[PDB]
Amino acid sequence: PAFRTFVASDWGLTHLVVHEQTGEVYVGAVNRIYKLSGNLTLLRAHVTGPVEDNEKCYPPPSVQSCPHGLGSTDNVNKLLLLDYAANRLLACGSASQGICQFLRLDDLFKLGEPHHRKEHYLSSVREAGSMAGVLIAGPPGQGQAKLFVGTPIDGKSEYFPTLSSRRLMANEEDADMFGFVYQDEFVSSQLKIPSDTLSKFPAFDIYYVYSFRSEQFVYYLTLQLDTQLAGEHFFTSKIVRLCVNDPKFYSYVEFPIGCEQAGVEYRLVQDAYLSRPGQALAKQLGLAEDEEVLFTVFAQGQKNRVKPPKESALCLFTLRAIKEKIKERIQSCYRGEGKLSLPWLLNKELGCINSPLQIDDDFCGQDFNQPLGGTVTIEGTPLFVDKEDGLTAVAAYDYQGRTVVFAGTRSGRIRKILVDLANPSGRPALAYESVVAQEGNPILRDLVLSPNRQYLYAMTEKQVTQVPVESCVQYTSCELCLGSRDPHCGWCVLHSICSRQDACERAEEPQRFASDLLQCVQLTVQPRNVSVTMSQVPLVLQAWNVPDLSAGVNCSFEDFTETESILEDGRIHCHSPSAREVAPITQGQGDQRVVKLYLKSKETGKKFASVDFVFYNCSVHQSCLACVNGSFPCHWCKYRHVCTNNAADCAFLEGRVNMSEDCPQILPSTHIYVPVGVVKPITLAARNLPQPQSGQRGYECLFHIPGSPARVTALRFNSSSLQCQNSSYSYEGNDVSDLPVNLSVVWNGNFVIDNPQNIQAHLYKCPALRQSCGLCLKADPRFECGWCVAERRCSLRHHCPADSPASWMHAHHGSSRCTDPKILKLSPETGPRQGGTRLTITGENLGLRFEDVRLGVHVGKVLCSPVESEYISAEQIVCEIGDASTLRAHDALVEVCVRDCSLHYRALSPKRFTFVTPTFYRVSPSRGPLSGGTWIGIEGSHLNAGSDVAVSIGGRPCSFSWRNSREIRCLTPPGHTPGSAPIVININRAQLSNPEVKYNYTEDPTILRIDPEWSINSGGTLLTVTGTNLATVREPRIRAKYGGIERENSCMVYNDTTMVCRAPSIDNPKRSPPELGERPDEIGFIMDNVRTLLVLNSSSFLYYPDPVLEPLSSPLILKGRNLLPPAPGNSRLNYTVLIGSTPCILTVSETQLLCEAPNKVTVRAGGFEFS
Ligand SMILES: *[C@@H]1O[C@H](CO)[C@@H](O[C@@H]2O[C@H](CO)[C@@H](O[C@@H]3O[C@H](CO[C@H]4O[C@H](CO[C@H]5O[C@H](CO)[C@@H](O)[C@H](O)[C@@H]5O)[C@@H](O)[C@H](O[C@H]5O[C@H](CO)[C@@H](O)[C@H](O)[C@@H]5O)[C@@H]4O)[C@@H](O)[C@H](O[C@H]4O[C@H](CO)[C@@H](O)[C@H](O)[C@@H]4O)[C@@H]3O)[C@H](O)[C@H]2NC(C)=O)[C@H](O)[C@H]1NC(C)=O
Ligand SMILES: *[C@H]1O[C@H](CO)[C@@H](O[C@@H]2O[C@H](CO)[C@@H](O[C@@H]3O[C@H](CO[C@H]4O[C@H](CO[C@H]5O[C@H](CO)[C@@H](O)[C@H](O)[C@@H]5O)[C@@H](O)[C@H](O[C@H]5O[C@H](CO)[C@@H](O)[C@H](O)[C@@H]5O)[C@@H]4O)[C@@H](O)[C@H](O[C@H]4O[C@H](CO)[C@@H](O)[C@H](O)[C@@H]4O)[C@@H]3O)[C@H](O)[C@H]2NC(C)=O)[C@H](O)[C@H]1NC(C)=O
Ligand SMILES: *[C@@H]1O[C@H](CO)[C@@H](O[C@@H]2O[C@H](CO)[C@@H](O[C@@H]3O[C@H](CO[C@H]4O[C@H](CO)[C@@H](O)[C@H](O[C@H]5O[C@H](CO)[C@@H](O)[C@H](O)[C@@H]5O)[C@@H]4O)[C@@H](O)[C@H](O)[C@@H]3O)[C@H](O)[C@H]2NC(C)=O)[C@H](O)[C@H]1NC(C)=O
Ligand SMILES: *[C@@H]1O[C@H](CO)[C@@H](O[C@@H]2O[C@H](CO)[C@@H](O[C@@H]3O[C@H](CO[C@H]4O[C@H](CO)[C@@H](O)[C@H](O[C@H]5O[C@H](CO)[C@@H](O)[C@H](O)[C@@H]5O)[C@@H]4O)[C@@H](O)[C@H](O)[C@@H]3O)[C@H](O)[C@H]2NC(C)=O)[C@H](O)[C@H]1NC(C)=O
Ligand SMILES: *[C@@H]1O[C@H](CO)[C@@H](O[C@@H]2O[C@H](CO)[C@@H](O[C@@H]3O[C@H](CO)[C@@H](O)[C@H](O[C@H]4O[C@H](CO)[C@@H](O)[C@H](O)[C@@H]4O)[C@@H]3O)[C@H](O)[C@H]2NC(C)=O)[C@H](O)[C@H]1NC(C)=O
Ligand SMILES: *[C@@H]1O[C@H](CO)[C@@H](O[C@@H]2O[C@H](CO)[C@@H](O[C@@H]3O[C@H](CO)[C@@H](O)[C@H](O[C@H]4O[C@H](CO)[C@@H](O)[C@H](O)[C@@H]4O)[C@@H]3O)[C@H](O)[C@H]2NC(C)=O)[C@H](O)[C@H]1NC(C)=O
Ligand SMILES: *[C@@H]1O[C@H](CO)[C@@H](O[C@@H]2O[C@H](CO)[C@@H](O[C@@H]3O[C@H](CO)[C@@H](O)[C@H](O)[C@@H]3O)[C@H](O)[C@H]2NC(C)=O)[C@H](O)[C@H]1NC(C)=O
Ligand SMILES: *[C@@H]1O[C@H](CO)[C@@H](O[C@@H]2O[C@H](CO)[C@@H](O[C@@H]3O[C@H](CO)[C@@H](O)[C@H](O)[C@@H]3O)[C@H](O)[C@H]2NC(C)=O)[C@H](O)[C@H]1NC(C)=O
Ligand SMILES: *[C@@H]1O[C@H](CO)[C@@H](O)[C@H](O)[C@H]1NC(C)=O
Ligand SMILES: *[C@@H]1O[C@H](CO)[C@@H](O)[C@H](O)[C@H]1NC(C)=O
Repeated sequence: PAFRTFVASDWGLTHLVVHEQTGEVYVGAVNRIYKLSGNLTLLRAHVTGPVEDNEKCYPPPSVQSCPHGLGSTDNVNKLLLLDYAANRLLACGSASQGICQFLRLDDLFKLGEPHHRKEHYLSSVREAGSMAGVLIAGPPGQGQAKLFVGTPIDGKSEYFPTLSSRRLMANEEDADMFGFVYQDEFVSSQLKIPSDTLSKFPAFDIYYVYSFRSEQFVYYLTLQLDTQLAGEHFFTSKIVRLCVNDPKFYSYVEFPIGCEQAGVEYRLVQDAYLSRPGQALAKQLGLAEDEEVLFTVFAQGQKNRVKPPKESALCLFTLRAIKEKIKERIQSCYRGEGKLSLPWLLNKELGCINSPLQIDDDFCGQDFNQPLGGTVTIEGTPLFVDKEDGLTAVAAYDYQGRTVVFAGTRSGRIRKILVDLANPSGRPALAYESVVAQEGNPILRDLVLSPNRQYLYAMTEKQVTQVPVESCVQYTSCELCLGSRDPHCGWCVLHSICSRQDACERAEEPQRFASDLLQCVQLTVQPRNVSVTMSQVPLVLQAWNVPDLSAGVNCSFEDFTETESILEDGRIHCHSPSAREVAPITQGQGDQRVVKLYLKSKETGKKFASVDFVFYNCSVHQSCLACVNGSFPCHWCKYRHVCTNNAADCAFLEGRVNMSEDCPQILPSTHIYVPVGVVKPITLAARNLPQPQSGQRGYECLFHIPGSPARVTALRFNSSSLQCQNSSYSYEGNDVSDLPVNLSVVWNGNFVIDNPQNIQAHLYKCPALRQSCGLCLKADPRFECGWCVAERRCSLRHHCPADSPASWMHAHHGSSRCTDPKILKLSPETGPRQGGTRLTITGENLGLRFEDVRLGVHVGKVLCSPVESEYISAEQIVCEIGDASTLRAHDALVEVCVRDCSLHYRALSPKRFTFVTPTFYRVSPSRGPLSGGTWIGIEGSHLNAGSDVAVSIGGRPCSFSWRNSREIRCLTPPGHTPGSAPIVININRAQLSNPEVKYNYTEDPTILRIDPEWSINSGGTLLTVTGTNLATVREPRIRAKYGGIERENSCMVYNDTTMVCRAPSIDNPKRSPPELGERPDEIGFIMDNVRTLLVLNSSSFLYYPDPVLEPLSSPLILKGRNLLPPAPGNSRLNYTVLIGSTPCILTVSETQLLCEAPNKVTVRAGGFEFS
């Protein structure tokens, strides 16, 4: 669907209203007033606009000449009011001291526009919507039509009244128009701004936002100025009221109004809307039918009425409660208590006069205690609060009891709120949000429901938009329909659509319309699963929450088929489709097809209720396991080797598989070891192996070796054992010793028996991976592969000659010492004398158990204890060295004795392990910031010793980087308190100290001033920076974030207070700085871990754009644009014009360069060059 819309072709719009009979929509705008159809087609356009005029002029140029210069100005529609009684439209403008227009209702024919007298002028004010009011009428001949109207004044106190009661004559040409209801030389039916109050508070003014007639009164929601809150302007939002039948204007009342949400103040009205609550909200808010209610919108605080805050709150007032606050306040002043308290009106405070009276809601004011104010600000019940997108407008309405609220947003969005405080729920909940002018055109206060209350016309600055109160048809499913909750929506069961009660035919009948999710259609089928091979199966259907279907029903499995059904009890009986029909579906989807079986109602002819219905196909299973041990009833035929639903389709009786444990499958034995190039048989076990039948061949073993696949015929001995015949196997590579290979056991050529455990054959070669005795006896005892002394290589007994009865050696259980251990290399080459070092020895022909190498390892004399977990048998020993303090030697060779220190079974390291004692004497900054992050350079001797290193400053750990013989470099942690700190370095079990070498933590540096407060796009200019403790950071640098890019540049520290910095380049091909200048997203300095200096909140640093230069005894003159920027202070570019290498003395001007020449020319300024 699309939202019906009227676009504002040229100008902004201001007001909208709907005619209660026709549904015609009238639209006030700047310079225009439109009549529109219900669907927002243009019907008629009135020009009201651009008028030659001037605001300063009293009576406008028409009546008297004005000395002030006139110009073509825009006429803003300030107000718009439907006068149904006199078949017309009051269309009050501005820009003529506020003269009012009368347009005829059905064609916009100007009936009248009075502007001779002073009353025909309303206000100079050129602001839209700061005005409001109501039209009230009696029958012709009686007390005639009146207009109550508030407007701002702009300080023109003596020209215009802010609030007035004015006359509406039947003749638009009649001069009496907009004259006051009762005028006297003492009191007139108007209320003026006192001159004394404008002298005191310069630009006090009353802005009227909303207005409505209620019972017998007239209310206004207003904004005023600081008068007990010269200074600055802060506003107070108030309610005003009058009796309709009070020509004297004595009934005037004025209470401050707002509401609070968790200690946050909302005191600025943006809009309101008087309404009903309907049965729902009325009851639990405690009201009678015709009792009224006022929805409102407030912004946070009391700041900036011209441009309010995003923070906004929708509150609520019951009029009975405001009526009680006013009655309570009047029955209080008629007790003589306190003053009237109305700052702007009465400057000197007159007192409350006591008197005996029957104070009623019918009270219309009296002569003494006069116009009066309000002390107790009236608090409202909060409903919904937007924090990211400010509310702008509101409306509400009664729907079948439930109270729907409409809320415009600054974004151009409308919210559809059920108010549920009086309703069961925890608090009033948003139901739905909708889009009007998505780009961010705000919605305006004038937001009216249609007469039929089917739509809601939503006005923006630039477009009117017909938003339906209901569009439930976007909801596809009963479950989503009633899930949205926006109360207009119900599921019209038999039409399978989502819409309102009045739109669902026959909804009034039983179960035909669903309103709570529990009413949703629930369906079940008895035979949920039906086989492809079956046909016309009887199915029973149970359905609940469904109307009387005695109209008739069909079953449609999808848009493929449709079978007739008959009704009995609370059940529906229909048949499955034919095999001829079923397969057209299942073809392609294989294993199974889940299909949504619907019910098609005869009355509607639309599918409404559904179920998961399964069409299973046994035949497509191509193995016993899939067939039986699947999820379905399927039978496997051992002999035909096919899966099917029918027992009889099997070969014969004794070949039917119904149980998964009875399947043809290969069972595992202890691993199948196969040496390459050796004639071997491979016996297998299995279960229920078939006797090959008529015209059927015997068994084979197929080996899936990528290099060569071997086909070897086999013999089936019984239902439980196989054997491939004497053969040898190979693969071409010599790359991997142990290759596991997929084998498939076949019979009758292509029938592959099932392999559940996926049993493999391991093809092993005698080592192409092991040229060391220790490596062979290390590998599987299964391979049978062993080490053969004489050859100096390793192969089976098979492949090695027995010249001695013990010439071929195999690790019996691992009780096999391996001759000639050798050490290749060992890590840490150095270590501390104290020990604790983890020595990492890597050899080739070591022992095969740990408990033999344990006790074997020694470093010269020093006993070394080996580690279990970190020991990799006969390749690697990890060993922990003991205390070597007592050793005389400085360095010693490493020794391993395999089990016994026998003369052939000992290894000695090729180069020797060195003992030292590392020392340190200097640190290369000795100072650094408390936050830390300083690159420290500890100098000493033997610093690269051992395994682990840990540096601790104040007990807190340093982040390590790299190690050297002479240097340790690490990054400092944050210090607890500033000053001297101990440096503790521990290498393994050695903990070395020096109290003469300390580290001094320094108070965090500060940045005060950058001097020039600017630079160009490519940067590179000098910046004279000032602050504190700047010598405590060795390498500080400037940081700047422009757009999505972050960039850095260098600094040179001079004093503890002074620093020269080279400005960061922000060169971005996406954004260029404007001629005016631009602040970066972030600007700061990188100083170790002091992170508060990375981002500068107070900084006003600006970036200007990068010079334009024109090419080809008298002096040189070089012309061009952008030579000098509009920069603060003196600060300008240090230009240098050079010739081959010689610089000149030049005076720089804004368009020209005055170099001096004696007769290849290069101009330089920072990092800029041009020829
Ligand atoms: C439920 O699902 C089943 C199974 O998924 C399915 O039945 C299939 O129906 C379609 C028809 O649309 C068949 O597909 C066509 O096959 C045409 C030729 O079929 C020959 O080859 C068959 C395949 O042999 C394979 O499977 C066996 C066992 O697993 C395996 O050992 C082999 O190595 C091999 O991989 C073979 O089964 C078939 O023999 C059947 O028919 C005879 C006579 O009725 C019967 O006695 C046998 O018992 C057996 O059922 C036959 O020899 C072929 O023309 C065609 O291929 C063309 O089109 C495609 C697509 O456009 C191209 O890609 C291709 O290049 C060709 O141009 C097509 O593939 C399929 O064979 C059936 N499946 C089986 C197992 O028979 C049904 O949809 C469902 N059942 C019902 C009742 O609805
Ligand atoms: C640690 O060292 C740092 C830096 O190394 C040092 O900071 C400077 O200290 C020197 C003195 O040692 C000061 O220089 C003196 O300035 C006297 C006149 O000041 C005027 O001129 C200043 C320099 O102009 C240069 O820089 C500008 C801007 O970069 C540039 O446009 C020019 O082309 C020119 O190269 C100028 O900055 C200064 O403006 C300051 O004051 C204003 C207003 O109060 C303020 O708003 C600014 O923020 C700015 O600070 C002003 O216009 C000058 O008389 C004096 O010359 C005497 O001394 C020399 C050498 O000893 C003698 O030969 C000679 O006979 C004179 O007696 C000298 O040139 C300079 O002011 C300091 N800089 C700053 C930024 O304050 C710190 O003092 C040292 N810190 C500590 C703690 O010891
Ligand atoms: C395929 O569709 C079928 C629709 O028929 C689904 O079958 C139903 O499956 C559920 C469980 O998945 C069963 O519910 C259970 O009922 C148990 C009691 O079972 C007895 O009572 C059954 C009805 O009164 C009766 O059918 C059943 O007899 C069965 O077993 C006999 C012996 O093996 C056999 O000879 C008969 O032919 C028959 O199959 C028992 O006497 C109860 O203990 C459980 O707690 C559970 O509630 C339904 O009973 C099944 N319906 C039928 C008609 O058998 C099936 O789920 C679908 N398959 C898949 C994979 O989804
Ligand atoms: C570890 O580092 C800190 C910080 O860098 C070292 O303290 C600094 O020592 C240097 C020496 O180079 C001082 O500079 C000298 O200051 C002498 C006079 O000091 C007074 O005047 C200072 C500047 O006007 C003033 O800050 C300081 O007051 C400080 O101490 C007060 C009492 O403890 C304290 O309440 C204040 O807040 C303030 O921190 C002195 O009154 C002067 O004779 C020299 O001419 C030279 O300028 C710095 O002032 C010291 N800076 C700081 C921040 O304390 C400390 O010595 C280092 N530790 C070791 C063991 O070396
Ligand atoms: C101005 O606004 C009016 C309404 O404010 C509007 O005119 C209406 O149009 C609707 C359809 O948008 C019409 O309603 C129809 O009523 C007849 C019965 O007389 C039905 O047959 C119609 O049903 C059809 O449409 C259904 C929904 O699309 C289909 O499901 C169905 O199959 C039918 O095809 C439909 O309910 C109606 O005629 C008028 N309203 C009135 C009161 O006459 C119009 O959009 C706007 N016109 C202009 C000129 O701007
Ligand atoms: C509920 O179910 C009933 C029964 O299951 C079902 O009745 C079906 O009605 C249609 C008519 O709408 C029958 O189809 C006809 O059969 C003749 C042969 O006897 C065909 O020649 C016709 O097919 C032509 O028209 C089709 C549609 O335009 C074309 O697709 C086709 O090319 C032909 O030109 C004719 O339609 C059908 O036989 C029965 N079904 C069965 C199983 O007999 C009905 O749809 C449902 N009832 C209601 C009230 O909706
Ligand atoms: C099905 O047939 C299989 C294979 O033909 C039979 O497995 C065989 O079981 C016999 C025991 O009778 C094993 O014989 C043994 O051999 C060793 C020789 O090293 C000998 O020392 C023992 O005295 C014993 O005779 C034989 O290894 C094994 N066959 C193969 C090929 O490994 C099985 O008995 C039959 N199963 C049923 C249920 O009938
Ligand atoms: C040797 O056999 C193994 C195991 O049988 C093969 O590896 C894997 O084979 C399985 C089949 O069981 C594949 O699994 C598949 O996974 C998908 C997941 O989407 C599933 O939909 C299928 O039903 C199936 O189970 C798996 O892809 C495959 N592994 C790899 C990495 O491809 C292996 O292919 C055989 N070796 C050689 C050399 O052929
Ligand atoms: C077969 O079913 C068994 C028992 O339910 C289960 O343990 C196993 O996962 C299934 N195996 C296969 C291969 O489907
Ligand atoms: C081949 O297998 C047969 C039967 O298992 C056996 O008698 C013979 O020893 C095997 N021959 C060789 C060379 O391995």
